Amino acid sequence: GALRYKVGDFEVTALLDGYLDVTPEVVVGYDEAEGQRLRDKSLIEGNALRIPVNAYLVNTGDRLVLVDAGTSDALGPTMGRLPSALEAAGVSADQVDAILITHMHPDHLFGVVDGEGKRVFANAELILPEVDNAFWYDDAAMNGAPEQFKPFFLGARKAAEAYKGNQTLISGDQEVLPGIRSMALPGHTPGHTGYLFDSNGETLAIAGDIIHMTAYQFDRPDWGIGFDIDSPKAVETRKAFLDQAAGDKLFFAGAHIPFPGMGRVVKEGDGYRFVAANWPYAYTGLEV
Amino acid sequence: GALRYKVGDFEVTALLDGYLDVTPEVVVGYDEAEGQRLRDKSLIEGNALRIPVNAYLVNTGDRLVLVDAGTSDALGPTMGRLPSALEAAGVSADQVDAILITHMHPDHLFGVVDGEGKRVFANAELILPEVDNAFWYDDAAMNGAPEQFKPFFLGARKAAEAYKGNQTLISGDQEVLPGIRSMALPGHTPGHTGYLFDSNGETLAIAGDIIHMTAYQFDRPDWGIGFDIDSPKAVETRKAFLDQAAGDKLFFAGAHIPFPGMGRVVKEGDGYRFVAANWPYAYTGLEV
Ligand SMILES: [Zn+2]
Ligand SMILES: [Zn+2]
Ligand SMILES: [Zn+2]
Ligand SMILES: [Zn+2]
Repeated sequence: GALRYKVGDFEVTALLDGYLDVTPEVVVGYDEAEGQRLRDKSLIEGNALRIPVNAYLVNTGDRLVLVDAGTSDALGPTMGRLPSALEAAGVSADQVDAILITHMHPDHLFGVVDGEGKRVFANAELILPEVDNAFWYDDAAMNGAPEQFKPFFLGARKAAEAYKGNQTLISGDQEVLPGIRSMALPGHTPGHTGYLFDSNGETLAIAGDIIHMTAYQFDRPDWGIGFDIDSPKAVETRKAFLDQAAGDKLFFAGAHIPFPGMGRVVKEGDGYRFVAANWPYAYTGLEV
Repeated sequence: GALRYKVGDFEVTALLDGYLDVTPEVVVGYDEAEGQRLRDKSLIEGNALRIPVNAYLVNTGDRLVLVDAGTSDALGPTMGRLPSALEAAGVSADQVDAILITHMHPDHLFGVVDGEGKRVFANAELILPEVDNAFWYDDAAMNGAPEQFKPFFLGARKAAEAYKGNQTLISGDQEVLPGIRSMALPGHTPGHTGYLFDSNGETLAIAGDIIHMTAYQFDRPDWGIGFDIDSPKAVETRKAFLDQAAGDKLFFAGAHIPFPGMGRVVKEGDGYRFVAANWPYAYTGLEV
């Protein structure tokens, strides 16, 4: 679960932290006739979709930066593969210089701490969108939260705090590191943020949880998922993101797009068709 | 360039030998207005398509069988990756017991011998389709071939002769090993052959060069490629194959389908749409 691409002078390695299965009862706006038509289009039997959890290592030439860090053990044994995906890519955890968090959900942030609350990445700066940090640290929010979801707030704080004195809070429109700009993508969480990478005239947008179920939400970008804090907002941000991406032919990556999670969209009627990136033939089998 | 799937009790590993680039002049039946439409559909700029060269390792339980063997060094440094893909899959060349050849073209057969013309797979039986063997050994066919193509005949013969005494010729509808049957797929070469894997009510058809350019030939299965020895017969075989594959939702693999080259088709009009296999998340990620 490690695949390496070139973006100008940057190397981007897709990393598979694992997978989870979701059924229609988490889908906002779901209808069964339409759900079945969409599953039949992808030759999917039954109503479970298997969704990857992806993170991306970017070697900018002078820093090694992770976008998201998977789950650790928080959601069971089907996740937390990120540390061994890193080994596959020839990288140890102690070489990571910075971790850019799209949002502070379990499957993006919890992989930054181990079982003891020890840092997985000893030498990394933890970079958090400050709008998301504020939410997860708000008690009004945490106490108004369905009891089964309170562990998310608590777990998010514990993960962030293992990086006390090595955190940078960022806004949704700022240069973060050379050739990395944040991009506000609010809705899924309040401070959900994508990261735009640019090197030598080439671009990759790492767009976090802009989409969860690619079997449904390219065709029906109006469908949400119950884990969206603000589902109508998330819908507006996805439609805006995909409209832009389609018109610019922007290469993007998504945490829950079938691994490696990278490609482009064509606009089609009132939805989109994803065109997956080709396998990196030359990079792996020539260039280096 | 090694990905592992399960078909019943068989483990099937896709192996990437490398890639090559093709432009419209090799396409039989090509039309520029349609070519550009199909390239726009896949967001391809320019008119070059990069196609993989795939081979497949099948562990049957007690035996390691390759379907095809890549190119070696015979078409330049963009191919010949197979020995290193095998290494990445934790297998060395001396462990391979049998090589089932779909057809004796360079990108399938010549990977069985190194630059000095000695066996790459010291312990393997070379299994050749009898009908294709007959064609490549035909002096009349070799002598009536364009000058640039005569070395394909001579190189086929040398690669086969490296395995003299450890060769088995097979017919186009026979059992090769338990759960593995040959199936004639004539046209691309006279004895071009696919292999059908059947284990515990799961099937995989490894269909060789049934298709070359997936950006065109699923939409336009009536288009051929100049390397088809009889392009009309190749078209007929391809249409019959894809027609059956679509009606039974057969999982199949192709040597030139974007790596890992495995998936299914749905019929749309008198063309087809390819649905690529999911990444093998569970098999390679939930381990004992
Ligand atoms: Zn999320
Ligand atoms: Zn997520
Ligand atoms: Zn061929
Ligand atoms: Zn071929």
